[PDB]
Amino acid sequence: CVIFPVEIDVSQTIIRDCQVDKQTRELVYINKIMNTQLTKPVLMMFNISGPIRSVTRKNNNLRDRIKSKVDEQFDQLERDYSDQMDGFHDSIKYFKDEHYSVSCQNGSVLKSKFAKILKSHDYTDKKSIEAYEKYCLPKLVDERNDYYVAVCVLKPGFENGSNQVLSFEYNPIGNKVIVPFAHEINDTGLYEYDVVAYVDSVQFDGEQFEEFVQSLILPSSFKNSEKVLYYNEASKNKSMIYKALEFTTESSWGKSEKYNWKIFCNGFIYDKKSKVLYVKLHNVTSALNKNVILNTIKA
Amino acid sequence: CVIFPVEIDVSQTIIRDCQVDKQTRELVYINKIMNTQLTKPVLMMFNISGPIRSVTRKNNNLRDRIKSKVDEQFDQLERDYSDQMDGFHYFKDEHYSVSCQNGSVLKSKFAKILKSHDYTDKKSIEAYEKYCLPKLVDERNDYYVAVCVLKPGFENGSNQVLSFEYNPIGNKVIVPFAHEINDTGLYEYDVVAYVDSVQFDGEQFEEFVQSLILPSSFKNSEKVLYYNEASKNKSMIYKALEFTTESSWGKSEKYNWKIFCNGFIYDKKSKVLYVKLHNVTSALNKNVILNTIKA
Repeated sequence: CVIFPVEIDVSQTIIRDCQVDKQTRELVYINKIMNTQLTKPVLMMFNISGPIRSVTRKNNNLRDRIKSKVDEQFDQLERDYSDQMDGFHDSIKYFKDEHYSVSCQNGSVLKSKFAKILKSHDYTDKKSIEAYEKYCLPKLVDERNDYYVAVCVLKPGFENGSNQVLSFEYNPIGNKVIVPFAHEINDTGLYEYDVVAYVDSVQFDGEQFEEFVQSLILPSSFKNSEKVLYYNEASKNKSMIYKALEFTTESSWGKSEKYNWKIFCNGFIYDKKSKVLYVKLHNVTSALNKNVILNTIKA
Repeated sequence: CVIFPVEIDVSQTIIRDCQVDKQTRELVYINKIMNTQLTKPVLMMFNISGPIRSVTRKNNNLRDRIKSKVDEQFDQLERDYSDQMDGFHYFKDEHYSVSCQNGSVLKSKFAKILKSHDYTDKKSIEAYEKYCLPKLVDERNDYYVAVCVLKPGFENGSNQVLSFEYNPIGNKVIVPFAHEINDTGLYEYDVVAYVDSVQFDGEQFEEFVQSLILPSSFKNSEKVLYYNEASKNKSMIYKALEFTTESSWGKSEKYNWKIFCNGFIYDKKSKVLYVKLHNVTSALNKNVILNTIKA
């Protein structure tokens, strides 16, 4: 998530983190990188709540199943009265998934090991090393280094249109899980997000979710009267904290019987019964650049 | 489907049957002839729900778009852990000659049709009337018959294609899966079809899927599971081959595979039927017959 070199353009990040057993959890992390030049590797790093133990291999369809599952929780919040975008389109699966090379650093040793790490990847100039320490290191360590760091390397020859993927099991320190939403720092202070996540065996944190959702800026539909609404709702077994873009259009089938659109819902949907968290931050921007940190279920 | 000489070999059948207007439908039928040593023409025939009105032509490689649409629906049902590289590891499409005949006329003039294409001997003729004709004429309906001729010297690396518009009689659509009869009583299928504007027939699908024998992965843990699930905007009736592999070498990691998904996927919203019967065998040798949507 904290990506280096800092130029690098990414989108469509998909994440899944599930309890494997009482002391193991698995992180599946998928994204799509846009650069073609790149002669050196992409070093993507991010915080996790415990040491990595082994990498896993998932089936070729997991990616779309994660995304489909997240989307079907949010669709339920929307009211999209348009069937235009229609006719699925002739794009075909063709590019094979690329795999990041994974290693792990205890948060406590990263500051003393980072330059060594860049060097093993042929990044030796002062320019690159200072960029990393200025824009990346800070999103990976804080004087209270109790969390770990996943170091993901992407060899440079990868094919543009590929999904870059990785998955591994780790051992959470103290019933914590870190969903790696944070990005490397940038000069403007505004960050763009485009990610969905599925995380199970987790406790609800209404306040952390409110803070994240209130900070979100949604995409505009460019209609005259659009308004952004903020929701902090609870149904039978779900808690929903999100924003939605809403507006009105006159009835084509009735007279003054208007249509109340409710689209681009982004936020957090928590299933109180399954203990599952669904997150969607699709094309939204925010000044908050942080991970979501939760407590796992205890027994 | 109903191919003569009864001894020819075919694979990769791609079917697309769509409503063109209120009274008209178009059938696109693609396959591949394997035999390379042919002198006397391939005669493929099958029932359609009404008379053909125009034989048509499509852009080259329409074949790939139809197959990708059906593949996309079934691929979603799978859990494959394979390492398949990036796509590729020539030939324009060849074309069948198409004409039409009703039940009645074929039953008595089939002999003639045969001779007309070099099939003069009593051997060929009795074989057609024994293996082919019974899959084409039924005394309980009228049904017309598409007559497709593939001329010798065609390319095998090419696809053999045909397409035409026809006027369905009685609001019906016949999806041409049935093959010529053979003595083993088992039928191998290798076809995908996209059929729009049709009503769901849950029972006809269940029966056809239950009869399927799936290909194997030669695994000790493989089993065939039957699925009849919904999305209540999507209905999936199919069989899948499931198995587990593991290699406690690295770490005790287990992969749960679910592949070779074959059957019927009906989109209850768009009224579209996706059918996949790829390398499956069955005792049933029958077309699928449905009702067109009446808007």
